Amino acid sequence: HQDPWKLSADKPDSNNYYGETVANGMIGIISSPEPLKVKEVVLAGTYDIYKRGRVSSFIPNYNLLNMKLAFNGESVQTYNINNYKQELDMRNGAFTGSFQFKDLATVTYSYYALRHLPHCIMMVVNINTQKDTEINVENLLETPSSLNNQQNYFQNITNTHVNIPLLTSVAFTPTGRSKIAVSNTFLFDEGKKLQPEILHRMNDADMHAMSFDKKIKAGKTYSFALIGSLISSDHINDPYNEAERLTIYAALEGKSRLLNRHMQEWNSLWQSDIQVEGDPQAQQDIRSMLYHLYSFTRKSTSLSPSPMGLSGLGYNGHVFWDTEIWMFPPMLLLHPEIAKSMIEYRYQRLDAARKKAAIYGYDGAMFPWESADSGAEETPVNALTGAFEHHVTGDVAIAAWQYYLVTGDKEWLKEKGWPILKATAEFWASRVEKNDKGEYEIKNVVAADEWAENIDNNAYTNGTAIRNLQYASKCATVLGVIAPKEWTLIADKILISKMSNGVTREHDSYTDQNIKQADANLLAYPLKLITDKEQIERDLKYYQTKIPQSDTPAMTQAIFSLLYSRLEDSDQAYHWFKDAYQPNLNPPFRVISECKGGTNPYFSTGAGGVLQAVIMGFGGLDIDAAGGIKQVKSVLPKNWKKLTITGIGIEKKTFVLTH
Amino acid sequence: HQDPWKLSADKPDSNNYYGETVANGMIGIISSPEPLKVKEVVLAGTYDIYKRGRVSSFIPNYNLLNMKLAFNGESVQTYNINNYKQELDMRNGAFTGSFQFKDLATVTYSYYALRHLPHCIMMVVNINTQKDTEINVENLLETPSSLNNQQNYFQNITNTHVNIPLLTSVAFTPTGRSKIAVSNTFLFDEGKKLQPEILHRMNDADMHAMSFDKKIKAGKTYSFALIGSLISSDHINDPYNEAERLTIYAALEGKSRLLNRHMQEWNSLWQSDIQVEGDPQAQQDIRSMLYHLYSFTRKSTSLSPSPMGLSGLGYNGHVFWDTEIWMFPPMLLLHPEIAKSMIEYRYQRLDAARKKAAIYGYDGAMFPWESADSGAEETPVNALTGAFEHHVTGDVAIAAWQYYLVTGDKEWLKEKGWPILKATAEFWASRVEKNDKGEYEIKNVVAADEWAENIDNNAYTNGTAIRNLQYASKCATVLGVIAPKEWTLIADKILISKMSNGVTREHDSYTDQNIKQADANLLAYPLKLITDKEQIERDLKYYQTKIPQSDTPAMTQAIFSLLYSRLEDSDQAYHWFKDAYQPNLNPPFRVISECKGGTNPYFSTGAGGVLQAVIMGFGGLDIDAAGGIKQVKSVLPKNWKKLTITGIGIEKKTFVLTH
Repeated sequence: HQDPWKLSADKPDSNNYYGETVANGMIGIISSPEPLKVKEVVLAGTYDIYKRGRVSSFIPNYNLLNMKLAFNGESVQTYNINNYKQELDMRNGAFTGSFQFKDLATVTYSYYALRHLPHCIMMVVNINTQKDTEINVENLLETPSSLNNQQNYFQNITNTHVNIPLLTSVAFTPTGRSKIAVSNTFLFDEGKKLQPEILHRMNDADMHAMSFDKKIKAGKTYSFALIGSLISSDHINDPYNEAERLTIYAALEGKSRLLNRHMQEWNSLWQSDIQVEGDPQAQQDIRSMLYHLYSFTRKSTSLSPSPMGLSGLGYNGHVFWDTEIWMFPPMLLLHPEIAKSMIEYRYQRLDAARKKAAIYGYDGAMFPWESADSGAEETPVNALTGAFEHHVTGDVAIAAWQYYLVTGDKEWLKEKGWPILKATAEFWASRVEKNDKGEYEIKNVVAADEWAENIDNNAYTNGTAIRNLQYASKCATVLGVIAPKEWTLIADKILISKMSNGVTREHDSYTDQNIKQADANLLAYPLKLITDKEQIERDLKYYQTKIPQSDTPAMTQAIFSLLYSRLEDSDQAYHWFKDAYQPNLNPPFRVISECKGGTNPYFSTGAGGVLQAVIMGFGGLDIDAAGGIKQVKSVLPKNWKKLTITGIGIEKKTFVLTH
Repeated sequence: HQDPWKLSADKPDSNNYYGETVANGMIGIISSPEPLKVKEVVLAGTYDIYKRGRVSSFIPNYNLLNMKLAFNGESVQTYNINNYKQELDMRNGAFTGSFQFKDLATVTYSYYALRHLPHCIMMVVNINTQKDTEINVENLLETPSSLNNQQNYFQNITNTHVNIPLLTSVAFTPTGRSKIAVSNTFLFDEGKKLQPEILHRMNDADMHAMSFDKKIKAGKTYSFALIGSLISSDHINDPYNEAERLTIYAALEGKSRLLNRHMQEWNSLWQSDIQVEGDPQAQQDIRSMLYHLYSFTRKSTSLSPSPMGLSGLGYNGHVFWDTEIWMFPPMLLLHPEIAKSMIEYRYQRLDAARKKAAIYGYDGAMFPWESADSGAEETPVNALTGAFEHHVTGDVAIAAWQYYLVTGDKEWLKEKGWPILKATAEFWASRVEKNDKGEYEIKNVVAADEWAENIDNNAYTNGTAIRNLQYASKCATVLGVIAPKEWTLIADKILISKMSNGVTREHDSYTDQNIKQADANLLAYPLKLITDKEQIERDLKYYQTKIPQSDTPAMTQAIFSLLYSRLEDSDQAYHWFKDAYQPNLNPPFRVISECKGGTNPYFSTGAGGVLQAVIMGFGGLDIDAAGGIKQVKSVLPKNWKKLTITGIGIEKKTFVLTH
């Protein structure tokens, strides 16, 4: 079960099963323990009011791959199959199930979120017979109860060469905000004259189905494919016609052409990779982390991942600083074009951040704690983070400047980076208060440690305000524009204090409290405002004791690891690397939950952090304040013989580390 | 667990649990294995397009009793309770849960579908603490995904004496057909000044809640009640205001007065009872059958039960001949006012039956195979029963005549029985075809044996046509109106055919096919067209093995039992009695599924059939063709020492049978 490219489960246990995701950055499909079913389908970019938090949310969508298979009229179930196995191939995001049905046939099915076609899915089914049998195949389009006002259609698209039967549904999100269309077809090898007749049934208010029978002689393989397109009014003006057009297109491209295009794009993604020798479990876990970030993002878009990517409705699908600080850095080093999409999401929401600033009495752009379609604040009103956790504005500024450092794209800096950096600097210039000693305070925030609410001079917050002001000033210099001199003046005098034990104080009310996650430690990495190794160690040793086992998210231990890696202490670095995710795992695919012993995977924020512990920590790779990637002192775990990191920076550099 | 009045379950197992129902004929509440939760709530008479069959359905409603209990901020869970038990008290339809929270406190909760207030529910909670403690109590109103366009309200109704806090939701069924309102309040003993402050939270799109804290002192019991009213636009023009009005009303009646009224109505129902000496399991099973029929019906209404009563969405809540032939006869003998409500359902739908007859090219009234709000046909179009299973019209006529035979109410016969009998007889007079030999045929039906589709001269159907025509003619005589003489001429010549072995032929294409359920055997009972004991026996011998073990509903073996009791064969009668329901049971409360090994309780139709086997079979009770209840020869099971049946007929007679 420790293949470096495949996650495997034998006889799925529905009582203890956390499904795995295949995704192309637009559609996520989460596995069911039941054969030929999917648990959940999520479409990126589609939000409406729905359940949790009374704010916009991802919407459970059509389980468009749901299939029923019968042999000689006998329905295939978990209870009458044997040797049932599930496997995720991380090389191409293929989810495959395989089983034996009695004395009749072996069934293999593989499904894909097609990497090149953001709105298209494909499942390929192979039936290998040991006896003469007849299969009945049904594909069901059940309207989930999240949607309303559904319509169920079926038609034949024909010419002299083809009969493409389309099973289509159209429905609406709860408030009618978004119209969803789904269109499915079956692909056969045998041709129009010999292919099975497709029947259509509409027996339920919320379900219709297309079906066929096929006689298969003993000793033969019969193959068919299901193609489906899933799109909304958030993506295209006319989703109904566009879904049918896309499925017709995909059918006439065919299975072979679609899988070739899919493989080419996944091959490109894996040109940036992490190879560990001497630790097969680490090798597989790190692949799973890269796989999830690659699956949950998409180059050449304005999409940004939620903390759970496309693994479900975690945090309503909203975008947090979890992108800028946690998932963005590893993607910027491995595939800058993914980082570009993540910052594009924020650039296209600059107007909404300017609006939020105005409503709360500030200047410039105030990015929301939680973001969705418009870029307006989406934090549930019962959570104080929405009105009061303000470091997110600096987090967006930091990512924008890092994007420029790593790419050196000055045209991007002029058109997108500077608009972000200038407006966010203007926010911080209006957000600080000067005190009687000429220092600048930031008062009444929620800290990065979110347990500390409506407090003053949060360390991490003050750090991001400093970097935002400094990077806006450096940006102005790169573009030959005059920055307000107040930005540098404010940045130099923003308060960061030590307690009487020589430890950086989290906020003005802090002494010895338990903390939710890393805050003061983030001034060392990623902000690098603290470079003194003795102050890093003091802050490490103190705060690493303050994180409780329970209800603490995976936004902490990965940083402890990276910093101990920077201080060249293997045992500590490796201890914190494991603690960062191993206690958060769910069976049978080792998906990551938000918290230790949690049951809400997949927390791609957590994977982002650990990838930084590996690349910036063990690999010693670092964004150089002067541009591009450099390498500082690092160590490897005792048990790792070699760490290889490929496709780094715009030079696509390979880094090899050994003891 | 064989108390003759109580069904009990220790430590509910959620992996193998079928909830029990409390109901008042208007609201049904189905139990959850989880403490202080309910699984499903169903409101009678509310139908809309929803899921199965693309036709009207009962709708899952607000789980209005859902509660969260915490001790000093620690929420009650599986892992922190012990001695957790559930009990259904069949004497008063009280569902009780009880558990110990750690070693700190004992909690009991009993809930009720108030028997006198059709739209009102109450849960009473008692907490006894061994140490000083603080409880937090939350009542949640979660809008189920079956409903839409919800609104979540909270207000205080006050005067100098009271503060009644109302938690209200209003929402719509899927097509907007019906507006639902629910309104809940807490009742306290301690009075306005000392009662806990009620907080309201609206944190989700589909859920709001009211909550309080209360300090309880060591060795003290703290009691509180939750009252809820649930009503729709199908029941009242303004359900929003009526729900709040009802809850205010119930709050100012108070727990005592409400439970006293509830008890009085339940005591009256149990004045008709069946007592078995020598077989505690039979005694409990038979009490459960009476309990479910009493819970799923209501005197002084026009309500009729679905095959699953108010236990859930079984058969979309539709009314079938399952009422007239299966649930109606035992209720007519025990509580004629329940039978009166069942036939009133049909009387008020006679217009809709005249419309169906006209649409299908017939005279008079053609009752639908499946009925709901309007009385129009509601059968899913994919089931040929809707268009072709015509015996339901005769079944309605038979119940209407039986109502008059048992009550002797000639004013009812004039106003309601005759309109039904005349219109249904006009239907059959138009439905038959005279052949060459002067016989009358009924061609192209679905049989009572529903596996036989589009066949001619079905035994049961033809028998119901004969009885309908005879009973309509008899009714005309009683009331002094002139009946068409064609009705008797047709009745005497409708074909009922024998095979070469002298066995009644199920239909013109019938030889030895397996059959879904009793059909030819129904000519012996209930129709009594076959009275010759040798004919009854040869029909039993031929058909009794024609019903497969699998996928055959509980509409057969109870009739076999009854006929063997009439033949004075105790071993066969008791064999078929047990076979009728014991192989259909679900744990932990021995609820009844439709089929053997089935998982869709509670099939009230099956209970109605078995009650006929007990009352008409073992008790020998019979509707005399001349009027009233008579007693014919019967046998008891070997192991039954005494059978006592109380409250029979309008004279409320007690029958005692011994060996």
